[PDB]
Amino acid sequence: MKIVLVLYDAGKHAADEEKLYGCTENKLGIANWLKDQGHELITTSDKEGGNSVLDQHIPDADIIITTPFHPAYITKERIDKAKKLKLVVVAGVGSDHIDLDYINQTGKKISVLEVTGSNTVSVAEHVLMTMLVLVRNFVPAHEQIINHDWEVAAIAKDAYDIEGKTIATIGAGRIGYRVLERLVPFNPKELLYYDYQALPKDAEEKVGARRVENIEELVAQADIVTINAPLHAGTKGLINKELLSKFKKGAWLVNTARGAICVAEDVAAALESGQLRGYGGDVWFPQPAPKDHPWRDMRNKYGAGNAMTPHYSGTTLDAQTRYAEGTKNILESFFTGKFDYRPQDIILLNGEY
Amino acid sequence: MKIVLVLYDAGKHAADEEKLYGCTENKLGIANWLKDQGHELITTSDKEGGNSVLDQHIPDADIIITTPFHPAYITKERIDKAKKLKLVVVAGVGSDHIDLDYINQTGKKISVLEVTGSNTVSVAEHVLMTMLVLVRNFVPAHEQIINHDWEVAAIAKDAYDIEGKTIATIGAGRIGYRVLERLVPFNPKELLYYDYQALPKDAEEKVGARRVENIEELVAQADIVTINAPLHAGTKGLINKELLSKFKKGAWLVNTARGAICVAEDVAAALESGQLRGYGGDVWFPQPAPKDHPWRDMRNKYGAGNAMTPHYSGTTLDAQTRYAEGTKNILESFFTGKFDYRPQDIILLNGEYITK
Repeated sequence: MKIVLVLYDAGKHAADEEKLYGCTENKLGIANWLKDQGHELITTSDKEGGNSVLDQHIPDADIIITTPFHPAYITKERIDKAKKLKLVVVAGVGSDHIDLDYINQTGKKISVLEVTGSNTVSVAEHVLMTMLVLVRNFVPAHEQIINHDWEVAAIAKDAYDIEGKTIATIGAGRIGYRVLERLVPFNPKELLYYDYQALPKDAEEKVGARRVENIEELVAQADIVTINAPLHAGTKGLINKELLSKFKKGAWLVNTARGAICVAEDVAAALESGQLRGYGGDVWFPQPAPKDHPWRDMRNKYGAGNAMTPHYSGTTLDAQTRYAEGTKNILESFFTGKFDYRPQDIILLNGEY
Repeated sequence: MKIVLVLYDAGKHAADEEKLYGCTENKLGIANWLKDQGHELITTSDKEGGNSVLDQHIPDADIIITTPFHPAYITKERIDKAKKLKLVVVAGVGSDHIDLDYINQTGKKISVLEVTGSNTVSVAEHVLMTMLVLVRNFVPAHEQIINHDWEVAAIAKDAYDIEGKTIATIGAGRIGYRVLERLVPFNPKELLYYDYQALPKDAEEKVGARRVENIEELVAQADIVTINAPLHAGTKGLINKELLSKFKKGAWLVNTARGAICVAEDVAAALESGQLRGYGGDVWFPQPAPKDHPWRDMRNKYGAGNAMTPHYSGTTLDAQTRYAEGTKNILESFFTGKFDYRPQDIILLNGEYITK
């Protein structure tokens, strides 16, 4: 079978770290395994254009492997041209780039899977890191040192402990609940959450969480807010100027879920005005972020409150090892005809939800 | 009575934040309370040189309040001249700037007290923050965004999860244990600790910690090491070239305790060579760190691995409130003649150590 793998070019960075499996140079560490079992592997980062390397190999590709950090868009047209396509695998988590709705409509027996759970701890750690970074004002503190300054008062005037703070998550799924778990020993005033379904009682009481029915009541009482929800009609443009006006004045906001859940200019304006003390996370919209994206230069009145990073929280070397092992297991379940997939990895089973 | 309060000058920052109590401008929030009680408060940042305002008022100061973040050095020489000195307060935690040995060995009737416990959470959080920042390679990632760049592989190639890492603390005192407590839900491979005395079994089990008998074996198996111990003859220069040669290659090191525990040049060499992936923390030697201190410019082979900040972890606004309240309570105990100090706050009571 022909398998087409789409990843970014790490370039020199691939030679620096052999564990950087999620690039074209290292091919998820499975090129030998596929060759061993008689399959042909097409690896490429060229995913745009009509003469992209991807598009030339779509017509007879049995399997297509993708990644959210260099997403090959499985479009309506490409689905039409993929005459031998049987399986689309996400070497990671996230299927925004796959036209799942169209695949289902065609009736084609195309399975789509992702390595569910491989990213959650990595993103959850990133939220708490970013919470602590903002609350404790780490970013301007490190800037003083590397700039050869020493002025404690300029850093302490807007630095707090995370203890005694009320923290709320919008969404309490795999990532959000793992964020709550890690926050318990920091002794927050309270942990709050809003979600379209209740946490199990035992899970709720393990972290001492209280559920808030609506999002104004949630944010209005929250010192820290973190976004851990899927992107859909309810959450698209959720964090806009109107909703931000009900945040506690000087709140800290963190979003590692999806940039589009916020309205970029509204968030930036809120930080500049003081409605937010700081904003952080690693997701953007558009993504990758243009050089002019307002979240790059936005700052609070003190020249701080920005803890943004590129979208990399879910591609740490430990996540990538899970991505590569998970993709191999999914491929193995397919090659052997057992189709013994993990139930949580299935997005579509032979075209069906 | 005359109280001499020594804090740093915050300048404009004091105007920006009234809750910045630990500076000369806001006087720990107790200026009016002391005035209402009939006491004379001398507040100054000038603490160096015989001509200093501090030295001018030492001879008839009844109480001296100090802070570790702008330490007035209560030396033997100054104690001899403090003819009326009855009480030395630390608006915070840390008493290395006070010559306790001279007070206790002469028998001078001077009490020294600190606001015990008020810094522990703040420092413990800052260790975890630094651990996460170094392990996940945050600094160069954020640097990319503010420099209008986007190259994920340049960051991912040295970014890890703190999950599944072995974390060792040198010292399991108040801060060391609170670091371990905050690490439990991050699912480390194991929490290890070294100390001159063992934790209680219940404390060990609560955080799943294992004691390693000697430093060399502790650091050899640790992905992450954090220093949470006092500076004494057993820890001065502990993190030096040899001990670093026995760290797990590519280890991350955090030190929020005392700069002098490390040999600064040795740590930077270990970071440049790759013995250490990163180094972070907020304590320096000398302190304040001069502009050419090696820890300011040092980096790993990727231009990253530096999570250094100025010494501020224990002076957040929440801690500063605990310091100010704690100082007021100590003074109230002194003014009323009750001397009902919190037992944990006593370093010396009338020049004598007391049972802990």
